[PDB]
Amino acid sequence: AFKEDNTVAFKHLFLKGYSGTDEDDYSCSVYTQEDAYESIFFAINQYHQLKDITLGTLGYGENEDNRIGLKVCKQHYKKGNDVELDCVQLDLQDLSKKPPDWKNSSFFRLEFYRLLQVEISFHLKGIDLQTPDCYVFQNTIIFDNKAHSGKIKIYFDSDAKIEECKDLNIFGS
Amino acid sequence: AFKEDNTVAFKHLFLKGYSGTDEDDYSCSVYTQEDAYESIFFAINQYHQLKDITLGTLGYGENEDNRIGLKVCKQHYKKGNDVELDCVQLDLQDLSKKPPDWKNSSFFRLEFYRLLQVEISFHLKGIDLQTPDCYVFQNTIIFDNKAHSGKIKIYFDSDAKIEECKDLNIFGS
Amino acid sequence: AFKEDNTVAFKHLFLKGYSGTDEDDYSCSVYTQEDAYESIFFAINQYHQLKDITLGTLGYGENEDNRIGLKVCKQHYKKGNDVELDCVQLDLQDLSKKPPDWKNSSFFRLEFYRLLQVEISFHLKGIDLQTPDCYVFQNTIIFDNKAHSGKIKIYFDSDAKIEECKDLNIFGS
Amino acid sequence: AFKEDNTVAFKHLFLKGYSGTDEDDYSCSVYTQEDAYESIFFAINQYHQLKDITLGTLGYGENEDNRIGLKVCKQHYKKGNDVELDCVQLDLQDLSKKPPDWKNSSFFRLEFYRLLQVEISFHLKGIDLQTPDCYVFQNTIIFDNKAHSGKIKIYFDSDAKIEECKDLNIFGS
Ligand SMILES: [Cl-]
Ligand SMILES: [Cl-]
Ligand SMILES: [Cl-]
Ligand SMILES: [Cl-]
Ligand SMILES: [Cl-]
Ligand SMILES: [Cl-]
Ligand SMILES: [Cl-]
Ligand SMILES: [Cl-]
Ligand SMILES: [K+]
Ligand SMILES: [K+]
Ligand SMILES: [K+]
Ligand SMILES: [K+]
Repeated sequence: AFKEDNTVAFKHLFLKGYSGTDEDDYSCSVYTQEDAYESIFFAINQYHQLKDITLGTLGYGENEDNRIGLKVCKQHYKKGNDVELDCVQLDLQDLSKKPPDWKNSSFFRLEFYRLLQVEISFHLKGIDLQTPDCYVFQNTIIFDNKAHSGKIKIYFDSDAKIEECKDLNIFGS
Repeated sequence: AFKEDNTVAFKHLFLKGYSGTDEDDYSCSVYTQEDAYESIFFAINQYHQLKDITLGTLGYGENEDNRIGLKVCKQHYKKGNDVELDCVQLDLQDLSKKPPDWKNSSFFRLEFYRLLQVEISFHLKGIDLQTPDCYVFQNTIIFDNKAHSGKIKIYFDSDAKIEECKDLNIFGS
Repeated sequence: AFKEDNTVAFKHLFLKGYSGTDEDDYSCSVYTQEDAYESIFFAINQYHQLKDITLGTLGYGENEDNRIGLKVCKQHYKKGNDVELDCVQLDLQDLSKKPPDWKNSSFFRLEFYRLLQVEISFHLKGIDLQTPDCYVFQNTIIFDNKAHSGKIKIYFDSDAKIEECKDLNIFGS
Repeated sequence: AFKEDNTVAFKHLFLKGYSGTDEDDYSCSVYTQEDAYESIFFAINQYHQLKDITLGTLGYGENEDNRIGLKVCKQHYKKGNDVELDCVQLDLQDLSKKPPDWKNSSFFRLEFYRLLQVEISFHLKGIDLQTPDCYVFQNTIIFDNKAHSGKIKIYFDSDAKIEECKDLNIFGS
């Protein structure tokens, strides 16, 4: 229950306007450019402020490539059927910067008519105090526009694995 | 899936307060004069600002009669059982005018006690990038007051046909 | 369908926050003194402004006793098991008065701990243009506190009968 | 029906944003620190202002230990698997104080990463006028964080027993 129950809470934390029930194979969806932007930026802002939000026993974790914070990738048709992959890494200092210069980068000027998808990925670490067992949560938020139907499908994927209790930082401690 | 999935997105784009599920044979309904006005004007305003809203690969299309923009028709009992049909054509320049003089025309001074229906019709063009196939969407928004029961039923009808890829303008490109 | 469909519209017009589906044997309910007041005053205000709200082919009708406007009755335990019935008649001039002095009467200083129920009753007249047949709607809004359980159950009752087409006044004509 | 129907009304009165239907074995839930605080403080504030809210025939009652008002208890892991229980008693004078100094106590500086649960308990007295029978309601609001899953489950428990009609004070009388 610990890993599965944390996944539900992550959907409520990171998916803007999540109703509490998945729409279909995806958690929720958007139909406008404004709502797509607001959902992407909400997920990033909730990650940035996670210590003042979460009710769990969690902390930030390093990614698979040792980069810290969020990896934001996007796929879009090249200007001229070829698909181009672009990624940006937003660490904790990037997200805490004032002005938050990362929001004005060219990466976030999305061209929805040729955008296939946006993916946000990050790791969280959690401790199961009720049993202690430490988990690494590999989280991915996918903004799927591959159908190009006017609807973006939003998925929250979380793979959790038991790991050694090494990372000390738990939010609120 | 492309034409059918675009129809769902059109309901979210053009029907004010659409819950995401059709009420019955119609998509949604209104019970007040204020809500009837707000739903009609919302559909027109969403069409006017479509390039900054849609997540799809769409553009405006010409109507069957070569008129551009929206055709708004209304049916009402004549002043004196005979039904009178009145139509107005709102092109892109009409909708972009400041002040938007079209909103103050006598056509939009509705008399609900004798109004049978209001119909908004327009064409959109779309490209199925996932497969390319070009579609013409013949859209009709019907505000049905024929029951005169205090409830206006709102339908969104879309007939989509495959056509030659001739029109160049796709929103955001 | 005409009389039954008008009843649905009346629930949307006169019952504050009506969800569109009846809760149980009653249409909706309230759990606070503020919400009870707001629902009662909303029903009265919607009646007062009915000509600028309804989408139907309706007009005001005289009551069974020839009094015009709304009859508001309340039942409460006497100060000292005996039930006392008090009524007020709010005609169209009472509801249009500025200040609306009727709202400050002692009748509307409700004592919820001993209040059994509040009843609002009025007649509306309607014409079935689709077929013409004229209907008299005998409407009653009941705020039922007889259980004294902390929940007021709100019912909308409408009995409609075919009558001669004599009354001329239809809202918006 | 009297005791059971009052329980439904208590859920609407004391549980912030209660939808009217229990989520599962609990009435509702929260996923953020802000929402946890807002739900706890709402329950206390609704108790404090109960005379201007309830539609029932109720009054405040003494607790099992003769203390008046609310007992708020919390369970949390000690700083250094041992569980510590801390309680505060908020009487009617504490809740009516300006500034309400009770809100700034160290007790209400919650540490969610080690918080097991928060419990609010109080008694209400009610009279069944429809039949008179007097009831004592032993109410408990539990904010359950024992899973440490990121979700706090909120329960409303009410045990009601018939007692002698001795307490005079009924709200609004
Ligand atoms: Cl935008
Ligand atoms: Cl892009
Ligand atoms: Cl209006
Ligand atoms: Cl008209
Ligand atoms: Cl009040
Ligand atoms: Cl009263
Ligand atoms: Cl907070
Ligand atoms: Cl604590
Ligand atoms: K998984
Ligand atoms: K069709
Ligand atoms: K009836
Ligand atoms: K019980």
